[PDB]
Formats: sequence, C-alpha cells, structure tokens
Amino acid sequence: SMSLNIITVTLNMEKYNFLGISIVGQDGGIYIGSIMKGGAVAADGRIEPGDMLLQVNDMNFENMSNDDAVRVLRDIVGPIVLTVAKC
Repeated sequence: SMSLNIITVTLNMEKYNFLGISIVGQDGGIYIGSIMKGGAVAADGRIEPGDMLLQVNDMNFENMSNDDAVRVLRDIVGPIVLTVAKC
C-alpha cells in the first residue's frame, strides 16, 4: 500500500544553507507556518504550508519543549529525513 497523509521527505543540505521554513508550535503540535524562497524545503517541493512535523531522523517532536525541538533540529542541520502529516 501507499501512505497517503504521512509522507517521508529526504533533504540534502550540502546544497542549502537552511531549510527555509518557519516552524510554529501550538500532539502533532509543531507545524509549517510558511515556506520561504531559496531553501531545501522549497527546492524539494513536497512539503506544504500547514503540514505537521512529526519526525526528523527518528527524533519525534512530541513531548518536546519548544527550545528542545529547535536545538534538536538545529544540530541535525548526512541526509535529513522529515516525516510530515498532511492531516
């Protein structure tokens, strides 16, 4: 079968300074507020504004404070595997 609303997106940051997304926290509680020009995410094209960020390289964002999720994502930015939920 095919995963419909949970999708895996691989990004290679060797070519990009930044992800080019604004991440907001409101669990599914972290999501994409905007996608910016010139970043790894826009280049890939699969992630959309409003998608929820579930996982980055087997780190799950649930039970994570806001500072903690930034520090984690910061350190990670090898290939980056993002798991996002469309709904």
